[PDB]
Amino acid sequence: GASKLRAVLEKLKLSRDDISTAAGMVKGVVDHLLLRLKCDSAFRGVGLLNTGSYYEHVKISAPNEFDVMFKLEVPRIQLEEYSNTRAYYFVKFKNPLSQFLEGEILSASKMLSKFRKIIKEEINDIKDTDVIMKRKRGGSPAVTLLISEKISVDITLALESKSSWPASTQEGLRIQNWLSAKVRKQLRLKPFYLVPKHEETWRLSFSHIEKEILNNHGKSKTCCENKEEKCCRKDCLKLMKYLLEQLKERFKDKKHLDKFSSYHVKTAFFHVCTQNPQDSQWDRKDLGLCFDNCVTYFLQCLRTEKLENYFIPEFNLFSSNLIDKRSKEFLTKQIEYERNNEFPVFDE
Ligand SMILES: CCCc1cc(=O)n2nc(NCc3cc(-c4ccncc4)ccc3Cl)nc2[nH]1
Ligand SMILES: [Zn+2]
Repeated sequence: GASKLRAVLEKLKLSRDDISTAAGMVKGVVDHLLLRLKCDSAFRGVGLLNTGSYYEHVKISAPNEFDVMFKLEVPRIQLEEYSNTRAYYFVKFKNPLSQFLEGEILSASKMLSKFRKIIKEEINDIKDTDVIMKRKRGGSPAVTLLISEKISVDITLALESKSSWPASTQEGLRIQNWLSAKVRKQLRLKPFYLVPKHEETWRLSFSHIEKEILNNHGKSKTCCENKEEKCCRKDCLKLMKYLLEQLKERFKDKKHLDKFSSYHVKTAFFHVCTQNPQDSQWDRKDLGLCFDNCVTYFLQCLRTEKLENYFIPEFNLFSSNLIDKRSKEFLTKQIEYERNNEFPVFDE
């Protein structure tokens, strides 16, 4: 019941000071890397993007894995969609990145190739810390570093565009009944970001918007600022991420749930905030019912084989192109069992 979930949340708090130390280790390495990068002409205007709850730039993703985004101010960007994918684009210009231009197009692989070299150079140069360097399979996390042989950080290069959001997002960010039309208009005036994921295509990124709507998450502007308005939205997201983490830990050898990530969990959770816009639907005292709402919607997404991207609704995260049908059935079976029996996975 709800007291079992509160105990899970209390136990997760116990690792708060360990996560803070690990994040501080990441911050020191990133800040060193930021210094060098600003010496290269192509990356002269690089800075850290405000995406996480540690300082402002280190984003927790899993127990000992962090995410960091370097933003690059790039003006006069023109986008051309790569064939009805809605998510992927070529980058044009109507400048420092001239070396990576092939025709009128900006090569993500050439820009990404130099980025890696500089970081790989500077990782070796100064070692008052044990820092190594991996290449994760997908190029969306551009570089992965391993600090003290425990902490891993994904570093992502992103182009910053101050232009109006692409037309594929016109029907996304469906927050009007929850956070208001005024807030939706404000958010869409902010920049958007382009990260090199696979041709030489770029994918849109809204990491800065996720942080904003997580930390300013109520219908009431004073949600969670006083004892009378304590909701459980953040705790429900934490429990959902931890549920997936704990289930994945049971299949270390086979990696049966390898295709599922906290990105999927977060997407479903923000759809549930859309569906349940009132702060009274997230009363802290209703933790058990609210968590059930989140789990039940996730199950529905698994069974209908459909999880819409929060910003580009025509992009289905759960299409069989991306996640095998049998993988979705397997996770459906695991979660359905956990829900029907009060989440034994959380038992001590
Ligand atoms: C606030 C809700 C969660 C969220 C945060 C965020 O920063 N973003 N950024 C986009 N961009 C659009 C997009 C992203 C991905 C993706 C695939 C894999 N890892 C990352 C992103 C795949 C397809 C598409 Cl269309 N969506 C989101 N959702
Ligand atoms: Zn709140």
